[PDB]
Amino acid sequence: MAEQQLYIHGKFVAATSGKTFETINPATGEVLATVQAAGREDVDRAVKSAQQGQKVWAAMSAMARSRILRKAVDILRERNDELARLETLDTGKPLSETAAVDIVTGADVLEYYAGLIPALEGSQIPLRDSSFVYTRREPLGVVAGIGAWNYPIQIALWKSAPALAAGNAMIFKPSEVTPLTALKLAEIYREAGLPDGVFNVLPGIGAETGQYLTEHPDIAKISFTGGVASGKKVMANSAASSLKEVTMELGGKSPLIIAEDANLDLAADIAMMANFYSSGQVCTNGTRVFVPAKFKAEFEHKILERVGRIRAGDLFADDTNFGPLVSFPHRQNVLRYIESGKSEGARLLCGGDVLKGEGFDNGAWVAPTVFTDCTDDMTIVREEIFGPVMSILSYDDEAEVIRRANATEYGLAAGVVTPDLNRAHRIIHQLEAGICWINSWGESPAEMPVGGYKHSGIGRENGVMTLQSYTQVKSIQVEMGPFQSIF
Amino acid sequence: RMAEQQLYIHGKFVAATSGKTFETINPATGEVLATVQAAGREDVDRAVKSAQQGQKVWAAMSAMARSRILRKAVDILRERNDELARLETLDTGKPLSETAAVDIVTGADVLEYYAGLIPALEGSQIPLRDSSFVYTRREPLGVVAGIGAWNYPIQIALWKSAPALAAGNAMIFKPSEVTPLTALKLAEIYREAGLPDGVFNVLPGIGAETGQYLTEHPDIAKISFTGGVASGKKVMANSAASSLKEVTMELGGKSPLIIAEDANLDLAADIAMMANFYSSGQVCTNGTRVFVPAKFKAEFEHKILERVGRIRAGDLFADDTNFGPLVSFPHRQNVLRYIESGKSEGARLLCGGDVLKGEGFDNGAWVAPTVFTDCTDDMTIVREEIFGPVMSILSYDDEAEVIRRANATEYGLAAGVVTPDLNRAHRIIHQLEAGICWINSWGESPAEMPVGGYKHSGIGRENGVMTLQSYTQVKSIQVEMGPFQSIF
Amino acid sequence: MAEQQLYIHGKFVAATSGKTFETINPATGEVLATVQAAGREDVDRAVKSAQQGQKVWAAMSAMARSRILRKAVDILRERNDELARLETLDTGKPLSETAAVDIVTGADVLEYYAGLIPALEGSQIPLRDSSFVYTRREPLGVVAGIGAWNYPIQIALWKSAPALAAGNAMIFKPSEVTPLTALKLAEIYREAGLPDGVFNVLPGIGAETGQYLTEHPDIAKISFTGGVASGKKVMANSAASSLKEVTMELGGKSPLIIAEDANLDLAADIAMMANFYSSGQVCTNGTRVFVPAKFKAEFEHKILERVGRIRAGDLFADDTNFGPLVSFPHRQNVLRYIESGKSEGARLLCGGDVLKGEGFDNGAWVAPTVFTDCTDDMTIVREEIFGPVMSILSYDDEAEVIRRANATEYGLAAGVVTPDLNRAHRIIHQLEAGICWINSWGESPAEMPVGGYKHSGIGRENGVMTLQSYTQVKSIQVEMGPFQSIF
Amino acid sequence: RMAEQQLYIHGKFVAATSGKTFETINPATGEVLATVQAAGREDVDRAVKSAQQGQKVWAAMSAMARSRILRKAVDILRERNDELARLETLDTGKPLSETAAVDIVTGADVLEYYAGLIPALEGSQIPLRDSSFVYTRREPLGVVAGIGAWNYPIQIALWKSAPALAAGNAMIFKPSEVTPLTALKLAEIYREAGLPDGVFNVLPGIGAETGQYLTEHPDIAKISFTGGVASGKKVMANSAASSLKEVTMELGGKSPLIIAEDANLDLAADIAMMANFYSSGQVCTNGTRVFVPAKFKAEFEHKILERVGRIRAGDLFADDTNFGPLVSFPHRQNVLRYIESGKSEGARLLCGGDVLKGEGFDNGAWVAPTVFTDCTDDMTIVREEIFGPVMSILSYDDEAEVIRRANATEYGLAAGVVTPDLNRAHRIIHQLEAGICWINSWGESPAEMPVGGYKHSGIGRENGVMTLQSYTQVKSIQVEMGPFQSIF
Ligand SMILES: Nc1ccn([C@@H]2O[C@H](COP(=O)(O)O)[C@@H](O)[C@H]2O)c(=O)n1
Ligand SMILES: Nc1ccn([C@@H]2O[C@H](COP(=O)(O)O)[C@@H](O)[C@H]2O)c(=O)n1
Ligand SMILES: Nc1ccn([C@@H]2O[C@H](COP(=O)(O)O)[C@@H](O)[C@H]2O)c(=O)n1
Ligand SMILES: Nc1ccn([C@@H]2O[C@H](COP(=O)(O)O)[C@@H](O)[C@H]2O)c(=O)n1
Repeated sequence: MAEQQLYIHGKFVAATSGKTFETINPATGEVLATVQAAGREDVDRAVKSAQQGQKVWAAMSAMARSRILRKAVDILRERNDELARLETLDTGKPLSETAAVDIVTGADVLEYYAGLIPALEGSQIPLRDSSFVYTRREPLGVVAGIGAWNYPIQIALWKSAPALAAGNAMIFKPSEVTPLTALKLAEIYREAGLPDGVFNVLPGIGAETGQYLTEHPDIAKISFTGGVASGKKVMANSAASSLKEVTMELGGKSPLIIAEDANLDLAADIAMMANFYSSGQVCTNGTRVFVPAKFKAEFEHKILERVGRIRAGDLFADDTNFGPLVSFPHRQNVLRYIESGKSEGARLLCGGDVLKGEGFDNGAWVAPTVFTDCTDDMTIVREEIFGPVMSILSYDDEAEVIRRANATEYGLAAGVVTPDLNRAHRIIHQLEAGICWINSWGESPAEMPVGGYKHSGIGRENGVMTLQSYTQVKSIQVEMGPFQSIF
Repeated sequence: RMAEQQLYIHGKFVAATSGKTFETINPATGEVLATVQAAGREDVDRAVKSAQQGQKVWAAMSAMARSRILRKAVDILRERNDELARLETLDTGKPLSETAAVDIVTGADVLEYYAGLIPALEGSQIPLRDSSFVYTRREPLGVVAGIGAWNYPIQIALWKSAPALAAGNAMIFKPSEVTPLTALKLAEIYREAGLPDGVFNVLPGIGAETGQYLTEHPDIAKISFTGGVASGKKVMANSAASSLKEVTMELGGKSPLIIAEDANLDLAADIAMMANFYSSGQVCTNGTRVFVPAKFKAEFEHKILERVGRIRAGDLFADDTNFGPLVSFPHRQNVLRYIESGKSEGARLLCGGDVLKGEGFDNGAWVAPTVFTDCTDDMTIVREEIFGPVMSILSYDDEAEVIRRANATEYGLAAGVVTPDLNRAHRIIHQLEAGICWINSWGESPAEMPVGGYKHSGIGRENGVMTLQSYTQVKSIQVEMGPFQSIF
Repeated sequence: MAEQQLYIHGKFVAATSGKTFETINPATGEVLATVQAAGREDVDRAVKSAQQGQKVWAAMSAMARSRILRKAVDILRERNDELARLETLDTGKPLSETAAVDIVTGADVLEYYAGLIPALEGSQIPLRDSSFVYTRREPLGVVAGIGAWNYPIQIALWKSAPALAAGNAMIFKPSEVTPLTALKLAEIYREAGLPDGVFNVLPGIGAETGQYLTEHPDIAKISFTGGVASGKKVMANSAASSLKEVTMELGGKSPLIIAEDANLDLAADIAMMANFYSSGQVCTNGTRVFVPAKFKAEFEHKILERVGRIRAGDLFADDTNFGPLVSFPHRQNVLRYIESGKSEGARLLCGGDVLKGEGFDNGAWVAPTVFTDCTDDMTIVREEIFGPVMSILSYDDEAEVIRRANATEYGLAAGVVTPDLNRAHRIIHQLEAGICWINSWGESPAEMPVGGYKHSGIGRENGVMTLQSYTQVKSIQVEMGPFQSIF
Repeated sequence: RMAEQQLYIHGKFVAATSGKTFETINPATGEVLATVQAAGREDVDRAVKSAQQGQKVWAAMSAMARSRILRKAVDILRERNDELARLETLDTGKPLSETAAVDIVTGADVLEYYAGLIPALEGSQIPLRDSSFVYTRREPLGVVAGIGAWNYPIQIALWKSAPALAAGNAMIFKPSEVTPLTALKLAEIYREAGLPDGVFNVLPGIGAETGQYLTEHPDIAKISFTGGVASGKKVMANSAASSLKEVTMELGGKSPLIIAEDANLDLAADIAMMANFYSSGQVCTNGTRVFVPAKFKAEFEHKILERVGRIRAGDLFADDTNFGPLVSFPHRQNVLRYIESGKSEGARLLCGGDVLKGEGFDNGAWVAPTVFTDCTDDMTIVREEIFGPVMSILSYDDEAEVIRRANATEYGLAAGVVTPDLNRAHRIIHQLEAGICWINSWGESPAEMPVGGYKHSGIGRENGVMTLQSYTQVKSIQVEMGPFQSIF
């Protein structure tokens, strides 16, 4: 691939920063492409382009906007397999995942918001015969989205779909680890008829390009997906610069509670899907699995059985369902967590090492890893690993497990396995998390708002509420009576 | 003098463990109203633990049980309106003619409004397929903190605490160090109304310490702040860096008042007066850039002079007084520096511009009502919020021009237009970059109407149904009744 | 008491019909009172009064209306016991019910709507830069409620609360069987500050006073509670006369489904409360109880045990929990249904006869009655009895009981008893009823919309939606661009 | 000539078993366009069992699957716009200049609108206490019936079927016996888009038989009817008497157009023209009572006559034709009876009042554009809907008077005001008793905007989000997780 350029105002354009970076294929170590990095002057160009495109976009009818987003949806469906293969090359996720999930659910959200544009309404409030109020849900203007590397094009769609549907232009910065699919999406939008400037894509690094966006005085909102620490830095700079509105989708340490009446085959299946999809690189993963003491030994055997069925290998093979981690530096961090678990006395049930042999020595592979006999003070239990590392924790009673599930600064997701009507709702209602699954894990419908409690996030994505949160309310009073001054 | 004022934690007054105190002054006389204890770091932690325990009791009650308790507080506030207004006048220097008609009346209106909406707070249900559906809960945030400003102390305490409590939260409120007294009275009223202990705690103190300890505390889920634009940026930064708190910010503005070429100039002048000189100019939404057509500027200036001459400064408890001192001598000094900036930058002084002198004024920080004209967009008095009684009059030629100039600011709080024309009123208002827009009026802020700033003037909103919802957090719950399939 | 008069424009006034009727105390057979009947001229006077009052009422602020309704609530709480005693004399329901339910839940709904008045808002819809639409939710004007006799004051509150909260005036006609508490409510409203004419009460008979209301050209909506047959007459006349909006809360034959995993003590408690409260005179009663064949014998035993604890007697006694039927003519109809059950081959498990002895010979008593071995073709199974008659039906599988529960023209309520998460939601989602209870029966929160599918009703009561349904939408387009004529 | 037209049941054309047929006439020539089979009792029974089967398949699909199928129907309607418009012109007599720009365009706009809203159709969740909560489902009604009118045949079929299908129902549509042809084309288009067989069935026939059989059928859950005020009352009665069906009714009106004393009279004249002579006056919302201030009446009359003189009747397929014949010869007879009453009751005829004559008109149901003035509130032409091209001009003196006279009617469908004044426009409109109100325009009916009548002009609404919800029924579900308490 040739020097990948910036995408500004409906065309690829060379960056004026003079800086570049490389994205690596995590399966081979090869350079996928050299990518231009947006400089401070490039960000300002992108903002002025976005201001001009947004005015055209907002002036269109609601249904005209809806039709253009729907054309982008149709193109995404057509190009699913091509885009999935590129995503696999950039992220290391198996094609069996990227071709079935990444673009499908990204497009599902764009399709959803495309249809809701005409339903975006203000309100009207009578005060008295001589005065009333009405409100408008106006675009914020130019907004910025900052993506993460685990679901690059899905995240770009989940941020840009409500932003565009609400009448804004978005400047999107993909993660430096995985910048390629965002640039393809930018071409797809314009091909669908999106006006020039409404979706600009600026590859770059967080310390420079990301910061230039968070500081710009004419960007009205920042939406960020990433780690808890990076989020705090982003939200601070966005505030100190121009008091921007903020959305944050950060990591978690989500609990999966297995009830005493749970079927352990189902619970083990849910625990598997909550830990080893995308090689464990999912913010919502149920990485603390609480199991009753009386069932723990049997559950551990059922986990070992299923871990043995995991099929690592060629990411383009049909039967491969486990990939390398997104990068070699990230594998290093995941390995440090694994060593921490060993040094603190957690019992390694399986995995714990890199994969070796033909087809693995050149990739950032980590074996599916399960620790058991875990306790609430362990580093692997307290901190998000963002790798394929399950922690199993024994518990005795329902009140106890609720307290321990909630005793964390994280708040993203949670789940319970139980056939009992009262227990399922009763437990779920007490858990301090924004995304809660009963007898399942991971499904995130376009209709369902998702985001974190406590340190796991600010605001929400998806659902009707996220379309409204990309508008700002203007209240208008019409006074038809005589105005009275006290002077 | 009043008795020494303590912290209010868990349904009773309690001594601070900081060992620190400050004084609140009567802005009209300079006398010490009271010595006030300042909450330390340990006091904030005690307040948070009290709030956590109270919130659980409050949230477990029925919706209508909560509604009835807030309504009892409303009834008390109506009965004690005049007494609370007199205290507010002593602490702020605002005339009783204002405080007895606006401050508690509109604060209680918002509490009364939210009290009735508690039972209407609902989540959603979304079918996915025959075998699965989603439902959502609007759950309390938990413990939230409000940080008040000094210009409308008890109104702000009510506008923040009413939706927070109605949504099932406990709130720790920190009043401005300038004006702590009515917030402590409000805490007693809530308890008398039946609010569980800990649900509304009040921590007087100074911003550098008590305010910071609240924004840093790991177990406070949301900060709501009212104040200046600069102070706002600092609060929002500390709230994010510490524990990623949800935030609401109601900051200042430089709001434009646009007088159309077809406006009646008596109405326009009355609106401009009320948009600049209420509460002695100490109002975030004031219309401090008055745009008038060139052809009408001379006549408009004359009508402003007539009305400014009628402003009545004097005894703040007298019925005919409608203008008070500024809240402090340091704040007046800043307003005086802006006025001197207007003179040196070439704006024409139409009236006022000086401190008030003589018996009854020497002990207060009074500034005469001030009007500048012949102003231009580059002047400091036109670009920056003064927060004093200083009107800037700007001439303009055409509608496209005035919309551009009205919007060419980092502020975004309020705006208004004066015109009898249907098309012009809606057409102009729709293009203005502000959250609060008034047509042929100024200042009215109904409990139903969400209010807040665009751009640097704010984050989020207050009042209206949406502010009840914004004090909850959404939990989405998927019920999967079909057999779960694992790909491993 | 005296000769009960009409209530028009804030005062008691003599009827101009020249006609009266009597309401009987169902416990003694004695005449409680003679009540004047509103004629066609009385209805026209009530309507003109309502038009005048509604204009005053709607011109008030929203919070002014809220406070007045709240004062009525405070009065109702204070006079709960007094009002309940009057209700017991008129209806025959035990004081243990009327003092705990009738006024309490009537007032709860009024209290609920009082608080929602300020939240009643229209909408605003941008079309293009030069045109927008806004809507107003305007009062209907004058509406009429026609109450039933089983819950006289509760029904008066449930109809009048949303109607008044929406800015309307209501003319209320109580059932001729039970007119007394409705007149008390009219006094309470005026004492609370309700403008004269906003709530007028016209006692009379359905054949005359009710028909005059449904025919009046200046009444905008009729809300009716009663039997299915009477409802069809009312809704037709409302259509033929002036095309009125209509709400109908009619009877049902609601199924109670006991699952194979149900606790039979719980199922029996639910079945008892679903059949014998208010002596079986409740539209929502679960009068078809479906029980699995394998448990039928045990369930019947548990029902008989609980039936033996039912305490009929002095309606003002604390421990009395069962009363006479509302009238002797109604008892005659209930007895005919019981004899049909006997003759069609249903097995009589208990009851089936009037009660005899000192204190019962003078009242319209029917013993708690249970039939079992019932089949879907029996008259007692297909038709609403509106008396204390439980029908127990055996079933074998889940698909069958859903088909049989739904195989009816009625659609009011339904319920299931089961501890299983999937079974509770799965079954309830398939039942064709508007009011569904899981592991409970009867609770009707002010927040919860209630009403019938199929022949059991039109529209809903309670919930936010019922406040909205007492307004009518006006859409207003503001065209700020130049209008183009093609002529 | 066209082939004999059959019923459309379960995804295919099928012969009626009634043994009866009727003819639809081309109103421009008097010729038979087609012979059309009429559905009997048994045909209606068969259509219902088909609809019951199809609805189950349709409702079981996901929301977005339903959305995509309706969007494909939209795409076909856009592609086939001109062909469908030409057929509508043949059946109705409306000029192609109208049908190709409005009828299918706005019909498809509403289908497109509801297609996108399907995934947003949500129930509610209500917490009661920690141990119990309520949630609601918005379930399909099942099989619903739509009964169309003849003035906008395919638009009405789309406005009724779009929310009904989008909400998960099947609809059986009966077109007017006057204009059955475009509804049958719509049924084929729906199937081509993937609509499951049975979800949209079409039963041509006459009101006394096919219409009544539908309103009486026990397994139809809701009836939506558009037509005349009298026919509506009969439909609503039979629907109640049979099985207590939910009802929607869009009936006629006598809508007032109020010209204010400050109105520009050219704008007022253009609005009045569009409010009276579009579709040859056959529009339920037409502004047939034009209220003009006395001081402007003579001049207003002159501007109306000038614009009436520009009306171009002729070949309905010509670009410049903008006026057509009435839909049928019996309908012209009724319009002529109303015109004669206006003359006999003393109203002044300004123009028109007779049929059009000559080559190209003698065989069509033509009535000249007609304007009466000096009208009074007691005249038959002022009190009753004519549904032809007859404008009544009424003088007035003051605003209170015209509001009272505008409202002094049993009709309530639409209304409008012409004024440049902000206060006058909103003030007057807020007092008018009509569901559809236009300020400085007439006739536009956005898919987003609920429309329907006050008083005798209707029950319920069409279009907007509320109409999607009104084609569902609410089920409230209480989950009790606490121990149930029996008093027995
Ligand atoms: N929830 C998470 C956790 C980590 N990450 C990514 O992994 C990197 C390494 O993780 P930490 O910086 O959290 O140690 C982050 O900088 C970020 O790029 C993420 O994108 N989302
Ligand atoms: N919008 C504003 C602006 C200023 N202020 C007050 O004024 C101070 C700023 O100093 P001056 O207003 O004296 O220039 C703030 O720290 C705050 O106490 C406020 O409370 N709200
Ligand atoms: N659901 C029901 C059923 C009957 N009823 C009353 O009972 C009458 C008919 O029932 P009976 O034939 O049992 O007397 C109705 O006209 C009405 O007065 C009622 O008010 N609600
Ligand atoms: N609003 C209206 C008024 C009349 N009509 C049609 O006109 C008929 C009434 O006869 P005339 O209109 O020919 O007088 C109705 O039965 C109906 O076919 C309509 O479809 N909509």
